Amino acid sequence: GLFDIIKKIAESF
Repeated sequence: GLFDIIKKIAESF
């Protein structure tokens, strides 16, 4: 429940 956010950060840019 963390890296997912990092993956979203990736979808953000």
